[PDB]
Amino acid sequence: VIKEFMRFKEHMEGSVNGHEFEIEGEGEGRPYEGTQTARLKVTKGGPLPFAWDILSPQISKAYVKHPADIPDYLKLSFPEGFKWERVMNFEDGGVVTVTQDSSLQDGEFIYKVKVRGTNFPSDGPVMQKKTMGWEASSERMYPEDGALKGEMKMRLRLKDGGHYDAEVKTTYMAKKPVQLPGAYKADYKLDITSHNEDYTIVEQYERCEGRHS
Ligand SMILES: [Cl-]
Repeated sequence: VIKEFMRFKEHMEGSVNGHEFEIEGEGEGRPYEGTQTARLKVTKGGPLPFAWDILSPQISKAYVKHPADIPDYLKLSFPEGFKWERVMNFEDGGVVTVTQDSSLQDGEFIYKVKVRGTNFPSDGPVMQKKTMGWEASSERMYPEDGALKGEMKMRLRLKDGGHYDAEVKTTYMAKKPVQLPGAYKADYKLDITSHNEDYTIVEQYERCEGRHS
């Protein structure tokens, strides 16, 4: 059911520091090569009053290149699919938590996402929009408690020139008990490839590849 080319559709709804929004997206990629692009639009509550960059990693692990000998748990979860839940703790006390459902219908991946951001300082780089995308990330993947966990430190580049840091923990759970992998790493790079002024229209590109640790 996972072809060498696959599209996806995404609906995200959320709030950050009280500001409500919805985003719709359509994307496409090559799941066995670890590569994907997407076009996204803010459909309600745009222009966003905070950094797009805190949303970009919430907006697709079906598209991770896996060697032969690492069970690709997330592809094997389809057509039913998988749920994930995440928390990002940012250095200045900001917090993002995400709940997500992924499935496959009519030959395309369907993503349904709920995002809540809170406690970001008003004078911070997130509410002031002073960020400049993510550095490459390596996610520590390991089985625990019948689910696949991931942990990562992410570094958001700052326009003034430093970095702004977040510690991340996610639980990924297939809807049927398909084969969990052993411990490994997933190397990411995510790039914003286009945005309009106010970031109500945004394109992204991501590559991700798994490897033994
Ligand atoms: Cl169908």
